[PDB]
Amino acid sequence: NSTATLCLGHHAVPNGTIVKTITNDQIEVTNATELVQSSSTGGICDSPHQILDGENCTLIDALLGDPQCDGFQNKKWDLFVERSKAYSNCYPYDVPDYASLRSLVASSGTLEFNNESFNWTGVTQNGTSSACKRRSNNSFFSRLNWLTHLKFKYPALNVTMPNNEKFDKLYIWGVHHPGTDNDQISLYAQASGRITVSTKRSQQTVIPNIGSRPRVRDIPSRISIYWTIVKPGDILLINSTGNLIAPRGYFKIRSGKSSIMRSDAPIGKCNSECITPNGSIPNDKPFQNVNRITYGACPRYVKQNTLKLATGMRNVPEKQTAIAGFIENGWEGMVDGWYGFRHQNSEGIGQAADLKSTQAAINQINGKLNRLIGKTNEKFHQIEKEFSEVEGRIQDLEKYVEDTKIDLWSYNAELLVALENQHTIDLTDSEMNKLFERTKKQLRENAEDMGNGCFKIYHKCDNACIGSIRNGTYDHDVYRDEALNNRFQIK
Amino acid sequence: NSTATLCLGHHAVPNGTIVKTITNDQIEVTNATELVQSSSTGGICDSPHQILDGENCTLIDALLGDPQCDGFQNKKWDLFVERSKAYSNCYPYDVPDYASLRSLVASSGTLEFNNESFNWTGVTQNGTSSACKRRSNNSFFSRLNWLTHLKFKYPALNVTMPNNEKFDKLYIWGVHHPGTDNDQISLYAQASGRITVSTKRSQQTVIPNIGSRPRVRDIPSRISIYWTIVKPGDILLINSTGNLIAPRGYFKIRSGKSSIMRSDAPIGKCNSECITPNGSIPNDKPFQNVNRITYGACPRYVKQNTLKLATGMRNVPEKQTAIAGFIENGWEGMVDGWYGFRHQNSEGIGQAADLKSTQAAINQINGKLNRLIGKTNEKFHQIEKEFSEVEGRIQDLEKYVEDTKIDLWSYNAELLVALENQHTIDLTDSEMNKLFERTKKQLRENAEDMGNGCFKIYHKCDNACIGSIRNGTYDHDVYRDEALNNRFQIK
Amino acid sequence: NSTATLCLGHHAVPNGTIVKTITNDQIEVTNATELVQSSSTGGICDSPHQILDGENCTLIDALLGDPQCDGFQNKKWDLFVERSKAYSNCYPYDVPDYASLRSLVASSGTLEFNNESFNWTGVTQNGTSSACKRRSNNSFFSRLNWLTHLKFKYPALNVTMPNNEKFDKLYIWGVHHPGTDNDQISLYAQASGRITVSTKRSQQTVIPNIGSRPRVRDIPSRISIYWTIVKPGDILLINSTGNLIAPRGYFKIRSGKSSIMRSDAPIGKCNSECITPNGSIPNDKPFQNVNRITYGACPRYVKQNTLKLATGMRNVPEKQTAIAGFIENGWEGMVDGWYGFRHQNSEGIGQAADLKSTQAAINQINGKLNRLIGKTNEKFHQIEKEFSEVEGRIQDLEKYVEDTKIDLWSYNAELLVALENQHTIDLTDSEMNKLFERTKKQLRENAEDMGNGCFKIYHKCDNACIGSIRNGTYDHDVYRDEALNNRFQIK
Ligand SMILES: *[C@@H]1O[C@H](CO)[C@@H](O[C@@H]2O[C@H](CO)[C@@H](O[C@H]3O[C@H](CO)[C@@H](O)[C@H](O)[C@@H]3O)[C@H](O)[C@H]2NC(C)=O)[C@H](O)[C@H]1NC(C)=O
Ligand SMILES: *[C@@H]1O[C@H](CO)[C@@H](O[C@@H]2O[C@H](CO)[C@@H](O[C@H]3O[C@H](CO)[C@@H](O)[C@H](O)[C@@H]3O)[C@H](O)[C@H]2NC(C)=O)[C@H](O)[C@H]1NC(C)=O
Ligand SMILES: *[C@@H]1O[C@H](CO)[C@@H](O[C@@H]2O[C@H](CO)[C@@H](O[C@H]3O[C@H](CO)[C@@H](O)[C@H](O)[C@@H]3O)[C@H](O)[C@H]2NC(C)=O)[C@H](O)[C@H]1NC(C)=O
Ligand SMILES: *[C@@H]1O[C@H](CO)[C@@H](O[C@@H]2O[C@H](CO)[C@@H](O[C@H]3O[C@H](CO)[C@@H](O)[C@H](O)[C@@H]3O)[C@H](O)[C@H]2NC(C)=O)[C@H](O)[C@H]1NC(C)=O
Ligand SMILES: *[C@@H]1O[C@H](CO)[C@@H](O[C@@H]2O[C@H](CO)[C@@H](O[C@H]3O[C@H](CO)[C@@H](O)[C@H](O)[C@@H]3O)[C@H](O)[C@H]2NC(C)=O)[C@H](O)[C@H]1NC(C)=O
Ligand SMILES: *[C@@H]1O[C@H](CO)[C@@H](O[C@@H]2O[C@H](CO)[C@@H](O[C@H]3O[C@H](CO)[C@@H](O)[C@H](O)[C@@H]3O)[C@H](O)[C@H]2NC(C)=O)[C@H](O)[C@H]1NC(C)=O
Ligand SMILES: *[C@@H]1O[C@H](CO)[C@@H](O[C@@H]2O[C@H](CO)[C@@H](O)[C@H](O)[C@H]2NC(C)=O)[C@H](O)[C@H]1NC(C)=O
Ligand SMILES: *[C@@H]1O[C@H](CO)[C@@H](O[C@@H]2O[C@H](CO)[C@@H](O)[C@H](O)[C@H]2NC(C)=O)[C@H](O)[C@H]1NC(C)=O
Ligand SMILES: *[C@@H]1O[C@H](CO)[C@@H](O[C@@H]2O[C@H](CO)[C@@H](O)[C@H](O)[C@H]2NC(C)=O)[C@H](O)[C@H]1NC(C)=O
Ligand SMILES: *[C@@H]1O[C@H](CO)[C@@H](O)[C@H](O)[C@H]1NC(C)=O
Ligand SMILES: *[C@@H]1O[C@H](CO)[C@@H](O)[C@H](O)[C@H]1NC(C)=O
Ligand SMILES: *[C@@H]1O[C@H](CO)[C@@H](O)[C@H](O)[C@H]1NC(C)=O
Ligand SMILES: *[C@@H]1O[C@H](CO)[C@@H](O)[C@H](O)[C@H]1NC(C)=O
Ligand SMILES: *[C@@H]1O[C@H](CO)[C@@H](O)[C@H](O)[C@H]1NC(C)=O
Ligand SMILES: *[C@@H]1O[C@H](CO)[C@@H](O)[C@H](O)[C@H]1NC(C)=O
Ligand SMILES: *[C@@H]1O[C@H](CO)[C@@H](O)[C@H](O)[C@H]1NC(C)=O
Ligand SMILES: *[C@@H]1O[C@H](CO)[C@@H](O)[C@H](O)[C@H]1NC(C)=O
Ligand SMILES: *[C@@H]1O[C@H](CO)[C@@H](O)[C@H](O)[C@H]1NC(C)=O
Ligand SMILES: *[C@H]1O[C@H](CO)[C@@H](O)[C@H](O)[C@H]1NC(C)=O
Ligand SMILES: *[C@H]1O[C@H](CO)[C@@H](O)[C@H](O)[C@H]1NC(C)=O
Ligand SMILES: *[C@H]1O[C@H](CO)[C@@H](O)[C@H](O)[C@H]1NC(C)=O
Repeated sequence: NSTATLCLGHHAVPNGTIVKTITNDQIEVTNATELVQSSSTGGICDSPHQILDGENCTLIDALLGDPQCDGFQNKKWDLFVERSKAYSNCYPYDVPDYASLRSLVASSGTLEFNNESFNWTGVTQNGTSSACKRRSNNSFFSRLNWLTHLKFKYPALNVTMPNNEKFDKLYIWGVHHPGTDNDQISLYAQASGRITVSTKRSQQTVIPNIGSRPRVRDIPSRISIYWTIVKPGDILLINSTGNLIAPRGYFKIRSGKSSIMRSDAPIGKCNSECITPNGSIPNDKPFQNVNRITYGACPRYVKQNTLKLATGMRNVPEKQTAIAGFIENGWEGMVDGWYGFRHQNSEGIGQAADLKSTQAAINQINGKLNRLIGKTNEKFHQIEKEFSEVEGRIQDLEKYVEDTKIDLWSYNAELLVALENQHTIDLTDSEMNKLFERTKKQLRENAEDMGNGCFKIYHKCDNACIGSIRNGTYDHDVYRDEALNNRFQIK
Repeated sequence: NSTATLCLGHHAVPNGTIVKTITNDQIEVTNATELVQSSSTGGICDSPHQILDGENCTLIDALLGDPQCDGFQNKKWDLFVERSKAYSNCYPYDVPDYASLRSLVASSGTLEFNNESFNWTGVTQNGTSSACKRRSNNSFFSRLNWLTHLKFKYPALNVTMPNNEKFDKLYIWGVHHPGTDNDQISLYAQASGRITVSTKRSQQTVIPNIGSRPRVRDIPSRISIYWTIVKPGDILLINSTGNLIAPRGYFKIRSGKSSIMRSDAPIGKCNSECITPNGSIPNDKPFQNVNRITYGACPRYVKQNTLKLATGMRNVPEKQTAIAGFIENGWEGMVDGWYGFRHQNSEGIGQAADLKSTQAAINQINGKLNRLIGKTNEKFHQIEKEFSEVEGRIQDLEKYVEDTKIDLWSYNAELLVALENQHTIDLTDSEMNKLFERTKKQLRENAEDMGNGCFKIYHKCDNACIGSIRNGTYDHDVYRDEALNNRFQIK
Repeated sequence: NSTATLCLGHHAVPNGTIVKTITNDQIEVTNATELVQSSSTGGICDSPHQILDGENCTLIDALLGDPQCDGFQNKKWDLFVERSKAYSNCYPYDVPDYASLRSLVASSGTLEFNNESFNWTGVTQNGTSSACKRRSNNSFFSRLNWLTHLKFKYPALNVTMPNNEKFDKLYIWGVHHPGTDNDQISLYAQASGRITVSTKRSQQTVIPNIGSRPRVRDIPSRISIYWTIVKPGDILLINSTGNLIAPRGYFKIRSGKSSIMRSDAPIGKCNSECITPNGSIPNDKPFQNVNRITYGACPRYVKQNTLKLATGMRNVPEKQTAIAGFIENGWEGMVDGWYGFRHQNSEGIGQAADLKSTQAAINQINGKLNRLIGKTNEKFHQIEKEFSEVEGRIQDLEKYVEDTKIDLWSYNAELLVALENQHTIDLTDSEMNKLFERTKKQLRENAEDMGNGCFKIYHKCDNACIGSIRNGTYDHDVYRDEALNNRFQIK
């Protein structure tokens, strides 16, 4: 009756979600999204990375050429997957610095092997063992050559192999440690002596040590495995009087992005960029709590099992019953916008969404989602993060480096989400305040602020008039005479 | 006279404290609290962690069973404390990879030892030395067995010990390096030869080397110490023709949270969660500058010696002498609240605190104190961070890892406190501004803003009227006629 | 005509720069500065750090005393620079743990050597080789002493050297591995046997191994290099029957801030605190993308090639043509301040800068520049970050530590600049808003807000009157009668 009411407000939802900001440990917002990936399918997807499932073979078994690993010859991988069931089924061996040879072959990503014609004049080649059956016959590691006496002579070997290629050569070789003095004479025709394998830049001398070790697959002897990398222009020289498990050639050694992972997860026909030992995981989220061991474009590992990013404003219940604006009060009935107007005039009570303010909030929230979602970075060969044996110093360092990293990332994640959520609350509160201020400024002296997010408009203000305010075309001068008379009247 | 004044304000204190924010390198606030712990009592509290004071013994001396360490037999610890006065008082020895054996025993946290009956048929057991006195008699390491010839024979040993337990066994053994060829024959009846200690998964061969070393406690000979871990289902095999310092059994090897620390701090009868080499430190603060070496629930080490967290608003002097509000002006006389009202009316000049605004600020400050104070996390065995010898590569890495970590934490601490302090200044400024806005809205057209944080109320406004404003029950309509007449009058 | 207009505004520039904030991926500001150093001069400045250019010598070659390195005797450095052209020109050698000896000498920063008189009674000293020419004559490493038989006898050596100094001694020594059994007898008069070098705290036994290696500078033999540090109160004991390459004395070993760097950059006569392999770089900026390898007071390495810090407000085009204020509108014509006033009155249209607001913004921006610019911290000897050989485990860890560090710093840099830029936008927006509010408060009921950052002043307001508003001396009471009549009139 001679006046109207115009309220500014924002939506509210019946099912809000709790997030953390800098101001509040817990504040309910209209919507949020999870930033920590905590589930895996449980399978390793065979795309888009080239997976090599080791099955019963370790990488080192496949390198040496254990008969059950013959199918692996010359294969390449992005990721070699080693299974806990894996077992050796040839001559018992050890590798001093096993972890390093495993790592360097894993990182190279290839088992490509080129045979070479070493001059083994004066000895017997191709020694075999019942401990290493191939197609039901006594055999040996495919890539190694067990040399033994010929006619009870084993003349001193002094054998050369130049690298005349433009790439490096990786040589794998070994030293046989016989169980008894009888086996030594029976195999090499003389007492044990050192083996020296050298290049222009390196030398390795190894002493065969006769003696029974506990039997493994009925064998009390051992082979110790060594490696030598030979550069272009360098030469491999092998010097021995027995006990030599000779190379048959060299492996290519490449550089690139290959690695190795211990997992029992099945390999599936599917496509996922991020692999963990638990299986492939989606990489849309910036963080994950599935496993510290990862390969590919992966979220970063954090300790938190959930971090919720606000994707809407503060959620505020509608106060119980005269229309009312945003002051301590959301509008559950506003479903076509985030901010808007309610009015009361001669023609009834109405509501309209404000598109500009709503879109400004939505655009900014989508902006931060764009920075955080689907933006993971790739990592490849790293360090080991689980250990089956006690080792002391080096392992203490590996563990401390990883613990240190995870705590720093977990801190960055916690702070980032608290800061972003505070900013979301601030920017959404700000759109509400700006809408209110813009309206106040249009109305000039024709309205008063009622203190509840509403204006009392001191003139008849029909539907078109209200629309003019909402649309930014209200001309205050048209109504000012009427309004000033109504406002400043002695009652 | 026909009008009143109502001012909004906030407290101020005579003794404020300087903090850093994002906006200001130095800003005075009413109160602050220290976040960096920089003092220790100087003693290690014997509760709640199980402390083992090594006194004159290193952990390795206590392991081997140096006579002065007999009291340590079978003890466990959370933290083994090694003293700089510690010294060896038995046969001179070295441990290749001493640091790793020390670390693995420290982390295991137990000296539990189980004797076993090795079959040493054909040799003399229990060799003793004047360099290792026990109760004034020639003796030897309690856990080791010095075998020597019997009737001038030392038959080849080939001795086995199966692990039929469900847990791992740690074996400690040694190789004696005699000073002279005479001692070799006198002890073992024959020239030196290798010792091989093996399992199904490992082998270690060690060569005794005869020769004088510089005398230590009058002994030119040495013992070199080795270790072997034997898994359930595996077997220890010892193969020797002399120079064997044999094990008498095995140590349990456990996993858990135990460690070792070098400190000369006395042990006290007190209770503290965080231990450093300088002594236990309180763990209420999130950061500390006492020592990078810590054990237990400890603040994080940072380089800063002080970081002050604001726990009150900006501290603003009261301007010198008509009442005045918060614009460039604090109220030292307001002692029962942080924010409030001063008024001038017919009945005098009065002050009242506003509880709501005051409590809102206090609650939020207490919130952040709750996140930061008494919330430290536990760490246990880590890496070494001080070194008595020059070593090169591995030590360079250990040092770089720790330096890297400390610089990253020191940065996080600096940023966190600057951000929190900025937020405290913002939230306390905001409570003042909201109080002023709420008041302005109640007053409607009955008052004007004087620009100094005060309103000129254009009607008679007695004590009850002022109280109604403060209490949120002022009805502007009652006074509007009077106020509009006073405001809009030709003077 | 009976009224005036007063607009508040801020400057704008024709050539703004894009930065990133928390709110906007891209926002144009009036000015910015680069925080990532991405160029080097290409030369290493010889000041203020003491540089030692290795030229054709590695540090280890200079240590041993290869003839071409004689000029390096006893020199010290802060930074030893090793060139890729460097080559050895003496007897072929290897150093087991080369990387550690290189590191410990590099970090010590001195080649100071003190000769000592070892008692080599019974052997020939000063062996020479055609592979190691000095001044066209057969020679040998300057710091080593090749002992050979005397009259076809080489009596067992058992030689002592006490450390009676107050500092540690570094001894470098070697073992000769002859190409053939003939050379062994010709040099040492008997078959090879072990060398033992010991102290009270350490022992090292090395076995000479006869055999041809591939010829290097026509030599099939090798020398293997070892080192021993002897403490005050300890004694060096050398025990040998041949193959000993003896020390002539000891190196001082110091602690301090020295290091070593691989670079081919020329050394220049200039002064720069920060050295990288690409050359010295300026250290004004907090970050750099030139090289992860640094020495001295250096910006921190990050992955980003640019991070722009805002040093001015948001840059907003001037809207096209009645004066207008800051609402969606900058003033390109304001060149003597950042914020100001434009007015329209009886005497024309004028502009004046507001010094206070302008200086408040400038001071705060200079504050953050002061924290970020010219504030780098020094680092010295670190870890290696590039590798010429494949090694496996230890190298994997070194690489992972550095990758981890760089990713954490790159994250901190990205967040810091986004936060600072958001704060700059906020503080500059705030100065504009405060200026507007201060003005509004002075005007009281004499003006209305037109919604475009301008006031309509409802009285005649001449140049002095406008000046009084700008200067903060406007007395609203003088004009209130006139203004209220103009505002509240029936039109
Ligand atoms: C609460 O917040 C969420 C993030 O803003 C939001 O999830 C987003 O929803 C959209 C639409 O469903 C998804 O986008 C999809 O839309 C196109 C349409 O053309 C599809 O073709 C695409 O496949 C695309 O996936 C987003 O993926 C999704 N974003 C995230 C991070 O989950 C929810 O909708 C919001 N919930 C409520 C109740 O409002
Ligand atoms: C040193 O001690 C070792 C452990 O006692 C011993 O190894 C054991 O040797 C026996 C006999 O060869 C093996 O027993 C085998 O006996 C028959 C022989 O026909 C076989 O058919 C069976 O397979 C049966 O296993 C043990 O297996 C073996 N024990 C271990 C742990 O390896 C060495 O022989 C001894 N060495 C010397 C040089 O005497
Ligand atoms: C300045 O800021 C400090 C942090 O807000 C504040 O210190 C806090 O003071 C309280 C009360 O003295 C301490 O809490 C104690 O109160 C209960 C009462 O039931 C005692 O029973 C407990 O023992 C408890 O310790 C807090 O410990 C203390 N907090 C911190 C972090 O120090 C100061 O009081 C403030 N100073 C001024 C002048 O206002
Ligand atoms: C190789 O050289 C070593 C150093 O010269 C030498 O060690 C020294 O041996 C002497 C004589 O045994 C010790 O001197 C001791 O002399 C009397 C003997 O009755 C003792 O009562 C005293 O305690 C006195 O110390 C030295 O202590 C000892 N020096 C060191 C540094 O250990 C070796 O004996 C030599 N080795 C051979 C095989 O000849
Ligand atoms: C845009 O932002 C830049 C940072 O605010 C600013 O650069 C700064 O400019 C000053 C003045 O040219 C330089 O300071 C120099 O001034 C004294 C005068 O006594 C000289 O004697 C000194 O040598 C000193 O270098 C600053 O060095 C410089 N700061 C930085 C970080 O670059 C630009 O001027 C600004 N550009 C525009 C167009 O406004
Ligand atoms: C073991 O095999 C080695 C490689 O075949 C061999 O080394 C080679 O020795 C020959 C002959 O001494 C060297 O050839 C040199 O021949 C004349 C001799 O007058 C010299 O003037 C030339 O400089 C020419 O180089 C090879 O250089 C050398 N090859 C390598 C790679 O070092 C060893 O001699 C053999 N060892 C034994 C004990 O027989
Ligand atoms: C390396 O090869 C050389 C031969 O090229 C070996 O030297 C011969 O060894 C035999 C058997 O011990 C001796 O009878 C000959 O007199 C040696 N020949 C020469 C020319 O010296 C040498 O033993 C091999 N080395 C090793 C460690 O196996
Ligand atoms: C390991 O033990 C075996 C015996 O079980 C040793 O072999 C005997 O050694 C003696 C003395 O050298 C010889 O006379 C015998 O002929 C060997 N017996 C057999 C069955 O071969 C062997 O020496 C021990 N090994 C070590 C390194 O000590
Ligand atoms: C270390 O020095 C001692 C002498 O001080 C050497 O022992 C002598 O060695 C010779 C030659 O082998 C023997 O004939 C003598 O009988 C030994 N003398 C004594 C007193 O035992 C010993 O060989 C040297 N050790 C090494 C590894 O070179
Ligand atoms: C692996 O070994 C198991 C156990 O011997 C065997 O049954 C299985 O068939 C093997 N798998 C492959 C792929 O060879
Ligand atoms: C993944 O495997 C690790 C290692 O066994 C386990 O700790 C973790 O709970 C697993 N996570 C999920 C989501 O399966
Ligand atoms: C736009 O403005 C006009 C008045 O100029 C108003 O009547 C109309 O309803 C407005 N349209 C909308 C969609 O708000
Ligand atoms: C430790 O050794 C010192 C020096 O011999 C001795 O006086 C002290 O009593 C010893 N302390 C213990 C606890 O055995
Ligand atoms: C603690 O001990 C360390 C190491 O000696 C020393 O640097 C530091 O000053 C000590 N700190 C305190 C508070 O005693
Ligand atoms: C509460 O409001 C009444 C007026 O309705 C006022 O007079 C009274 O003083 C107020 N009480 C307080 C404690 O401010
Ligand atoms: C380094 O070696 C090269 C190649 O022999 C030589 O020409 C040059 O003069 C040498 N430089 C110095 C400084 O000795
Ligand atoms: C510096 O050298 C490194 C290593 O070769 C190279 O990657 C980088 O591009 C160089 N940077 C500059 C600015 O020259
Ligand atoms: C200062 O204030 C006076 C009026 O009191 C005004 O007329 C004068 O122009 C002002 N000066 C400036 C520099 O603004
Ligand atoms: C092993 O070498 C022999 C030469 O003795 C060669 O002819 C043969 O092809 C090889 N044997 C096998 C089974 O590959
Ligand atoms: C050492 O072993 C003997 C067997 O020779 C045993 O009887 C005795 O208990 C042991 N000696 C000591 C002092 O413990
Ligand atoms: C090497 O030692 C001899 C003693 O045999 C000494 O006189 C001479 O100075 C030394 N020779 C050289 C070339 O320095």
